[PDB]
Amino acid sequence: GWGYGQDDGPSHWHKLYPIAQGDRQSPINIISSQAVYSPSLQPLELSYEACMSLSITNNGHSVQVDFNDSDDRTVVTGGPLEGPYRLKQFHFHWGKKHDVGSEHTVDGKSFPSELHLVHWNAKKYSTFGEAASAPDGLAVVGVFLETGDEHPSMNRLTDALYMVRFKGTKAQFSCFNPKSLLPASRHYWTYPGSLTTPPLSESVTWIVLREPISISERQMGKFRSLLFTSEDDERIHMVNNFRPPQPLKGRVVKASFRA
Ligand SMILES: NS(=O)(=O)c1ccc(OP(=O)(O)c2ccccc2)cc1
Ligand SMILES: [Zn+2]
Repeated sequence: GWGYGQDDGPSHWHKLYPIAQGDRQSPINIISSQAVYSPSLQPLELSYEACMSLSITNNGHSVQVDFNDSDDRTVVTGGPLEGPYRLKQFHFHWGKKHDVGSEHTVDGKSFPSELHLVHWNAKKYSTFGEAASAPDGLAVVGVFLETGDEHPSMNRLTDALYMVRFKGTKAQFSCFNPKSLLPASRHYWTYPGSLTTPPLSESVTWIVLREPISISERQMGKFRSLLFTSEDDERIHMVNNFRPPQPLKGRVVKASFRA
């Protein structure tokens, strides 16, 4: 019952999921001058192995790469987190045109796309779904994408999109190391927030990396060639699959660096 169309888009989600109007909703506009430098935070480490990826799937709302999460070999730790969170999946949000598509914004600025690497507290909860209901359940690392030079590692993923263009299709996607989609800086902003798609549960520690990665226009275009629709429907391109900034409601944004 939800999507990114004119009738079922983010402005209407609250009609189905009242938490849409809650006190810790994501994404947000990060006002860099208002972020609080927090030097006691631990260094953020993304400890990712090369061959933990399973498949790539067009689920109707994004393209998502799922991971074997049955041990603690692909984890985020440090920064604001009290212990390791295992990577379950990553996916993207992007725009129709070149200058929108990210969910978080910085000082009002959007990026063409935003990557989400989605991690759960498996040491505490027995399932991703269970963790996704609890305030300390999830840790999502957000990476902005800008267009510029072609990203070599990205080719593997953008070349894979043809076969998952229609909603509900998937392909095997082995030995894709998500470390290859990270910037050379580990500086970040962190705040307590929510899933940015229903059920919009306020269960996420957001870690938005300060530095964007760059992919080419051709690469960005491959994402725009995905469809929201299945093989036998009128084609509707999967674009503008992002939720806009939500009210801060007096939450504190911390930063690992001085702006
Ligand atoms: N876009 S975001 O904030 O990174 C996000 C949103 C929803 C998520 O959960 P989800 O994959 O929709 C799910 C929920 C409950 C049970 C199974 C799966 C994960 C990340
Ligand atoms: Zn997301």
